[PDB]
Amino acid sequence: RHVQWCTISHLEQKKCNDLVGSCNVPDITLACVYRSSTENCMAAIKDGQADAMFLDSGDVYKASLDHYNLKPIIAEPYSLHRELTKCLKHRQESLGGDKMVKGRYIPQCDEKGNYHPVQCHASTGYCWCVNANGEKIEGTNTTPVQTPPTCPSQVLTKCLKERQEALGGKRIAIGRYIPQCDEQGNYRPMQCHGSTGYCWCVNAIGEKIEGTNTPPGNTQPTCQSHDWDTCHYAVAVVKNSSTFQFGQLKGKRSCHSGLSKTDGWNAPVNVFVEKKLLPWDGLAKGSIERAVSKFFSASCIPGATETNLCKQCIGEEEKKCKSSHDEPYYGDHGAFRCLQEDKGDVAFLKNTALPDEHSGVYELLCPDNTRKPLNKYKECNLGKVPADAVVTRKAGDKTKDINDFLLEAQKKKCKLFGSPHGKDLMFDDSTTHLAPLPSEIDAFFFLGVKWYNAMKALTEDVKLPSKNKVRWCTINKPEMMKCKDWAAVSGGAIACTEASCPEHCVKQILKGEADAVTLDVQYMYMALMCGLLPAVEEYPNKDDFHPCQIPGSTIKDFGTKRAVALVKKSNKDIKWNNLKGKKSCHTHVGDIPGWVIPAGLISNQNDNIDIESFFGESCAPGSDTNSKLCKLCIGDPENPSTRCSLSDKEAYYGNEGAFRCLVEKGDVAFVPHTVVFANTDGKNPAEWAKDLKSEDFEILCLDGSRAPVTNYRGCNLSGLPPRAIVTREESVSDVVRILINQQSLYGRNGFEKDMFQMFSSAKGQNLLFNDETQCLIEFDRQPKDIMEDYFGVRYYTAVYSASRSAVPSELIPACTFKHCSNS
Ligand SMILES: NC1=N[C@H]2[C@H](CO)N=C(N)N3CCC(O)(O)[C@]23N1
Repeated sequence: RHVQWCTISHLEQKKCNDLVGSCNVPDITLACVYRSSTENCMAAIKDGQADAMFLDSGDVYKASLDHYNLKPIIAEPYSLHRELTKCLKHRQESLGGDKMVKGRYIPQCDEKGNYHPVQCHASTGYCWCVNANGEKIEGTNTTPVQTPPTCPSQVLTKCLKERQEALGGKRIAIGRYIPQCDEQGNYRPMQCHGSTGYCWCVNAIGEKIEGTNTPPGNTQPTCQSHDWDTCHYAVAVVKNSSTFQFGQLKGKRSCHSGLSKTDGWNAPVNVFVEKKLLPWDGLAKGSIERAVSKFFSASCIPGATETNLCKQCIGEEEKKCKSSHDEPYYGDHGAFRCLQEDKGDVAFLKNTALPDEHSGVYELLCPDNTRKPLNKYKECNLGKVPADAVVTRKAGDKTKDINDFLLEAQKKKCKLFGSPHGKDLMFDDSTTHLAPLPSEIDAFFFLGVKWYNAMKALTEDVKLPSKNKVRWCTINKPEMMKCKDWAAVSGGAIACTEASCPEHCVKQILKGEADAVTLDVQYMYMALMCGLLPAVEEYPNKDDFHPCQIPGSTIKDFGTKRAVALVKKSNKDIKWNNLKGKKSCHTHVGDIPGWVIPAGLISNQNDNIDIESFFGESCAPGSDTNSKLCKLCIGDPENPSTRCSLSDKEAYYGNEGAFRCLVEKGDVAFVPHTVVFANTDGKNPAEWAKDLKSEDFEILCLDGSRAPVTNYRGCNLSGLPPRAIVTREESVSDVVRILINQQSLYGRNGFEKDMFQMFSSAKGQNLLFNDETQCLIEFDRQPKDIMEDYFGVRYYTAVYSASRSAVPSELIPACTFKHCSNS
């Protein structure tokens, strides 16, 4: 296994070469490939000449475009603010679940708010070991007949971990820095070197605050406590011997980290434009680089083409003004050197490149036309900037080898983040740890929509789609065709986009390529986790059309299905809490009322034991024919095996089929509440349902009681939420207004229903909306968690344990990735 790293300079190649010799990672060999600039390395990775490089966030955006097709895979984790510990959040969510779902696991947290390594389930007496995230160590379950297990102690905090490393077996590491930790195990704001007498400030995760390093005998700056804001900040640094303010930058000499860098270009230019220091607003006034060329008299901006923007660079011959360390003024520490050597009056870089020392001739140039000390960058900056990242090809053929090497190299403490040859070679010198990013992350989700759009805005005039048009996302060709017919009559209110599946529609809406889509319940958790909201919902009640005639009216019964546990009146011995070992009948594996809801409740109350193992002998079409979930399944009256199959071949398949399994050979069936009324009172002419009576059956309540099949509203496993039309938060009002108007024309009572019908089509079934939809009802947003608000507390608890930590789609870790954005 090999990893070929692309270096952009002679100095970087020299550092990478040193790591080839010094860093011994078994199974994986590192190699270094020289190219002359950042862009030439990006092309080399696209072409397979190399596999990976570290990129500024600005270049991460540029590399994501079709010219290069690279994606970020590894980056240093950062924090926006202090958050609740995971255990305490889990405790709060589980305590906020539906109290009628009895016997649920409530985590046990310690005096620091973390998980006790031993976790136990009160109602079952089962205990197990967990990791720091409270996730069960599989295979450590112990039954109540045994003593609770012996579980390893929790992993130490970063400060205590590095304290024990610094000591390293010895009881005192003499002459070396030993971190000082508080009582929660986080870094004390003030840190001091036990031998040199120097002191400085750190944030809560131990990152040094620039401009606070203080030699002994001097007054140290005040160190802020509980600092969990670890995003990097773009800053403008100047010497205290000058006197101009930010608003007087016109005509000055400037040093920038680079033309493509976010801290050296995007952040200052963004502020120049918003403060109208630059006579520029759109691509009609030329390029941004030309406008900046008119603003400054002479600058060093590596990568620039304009002559005066390269005048101050000091690279030799072809190396001058190159995006490469061979240009001595390239990068954050090159821009600072350019100011230090008086080739510029101001340098544009980020806080992590500022001097550590408090005393000196440098200060910060704030955009509010004041100047402030180095350590006040959080209140004197040009914005938070995104993290930087290791990138590779979008195909990800080398992602695992790159991740494995860097993980092993960091474990062995290889010299990744420093070098005698120079600063910020291969990686930023400020970097302390590099971690894998979510597997589905791309530049959009890594940078965030705010910074992604801001970067795009400097390259093209982004025509923002109209708020009076709803771009509908379709998932197949017939839907696209019905949507094109809708657009033809809509007068421009409706347009169409094409995706392959509902999740890609969610992605399109997030990225501003579409505006709305109708989602099955099984996709709503991922949609809500990613930040979309229900705008309107499909109202399915055929008995009451009054909420559809008069909008906004009160709804007596939304009419969605209710999952129930159906048993016979004769079997008086069976209640909810003894279904273990009985004979269950499921419509099919994957059905929400017949499987997902029952399996969720069984898992919540029996330590995630398999619904396979929970019952005795069952019929659940979808399982393996050899399992006990198909023993009850009768294949086909016309024997071919078609047993336990997902077709009408299996006699026990579906709503009516699970009702068959109950009466024939079974004692409990998981079905919607409508199944018993549809197949009793002689409503089914078949011989098995020969005038079977509805009063012959009852439904099981979660409190151990029973009730007649008519009271499904108060004795159910869970009611399903309706299907929802989702959109972005800022677009809910427009989508609601446009859809309600379209419904007044082409709904079931539309004034123009002869021209188009929203809820039917000759092109197929359930296109765009379900064909049985009565109308769309605006979602009445309540002051609660959107998860509980949309799903209902019962469904939320039964299927998701009322938790925001489920991952039913790998898109969720990518779309919930936190960003370094500004207001
Ligand atoms: N806000 C809000 N309105 C309701 C309508 C259905 O009636 N839509 C939903 N999905 N819900 C689920 C729970 C609920 O309370 O019934 C509701 N929440």
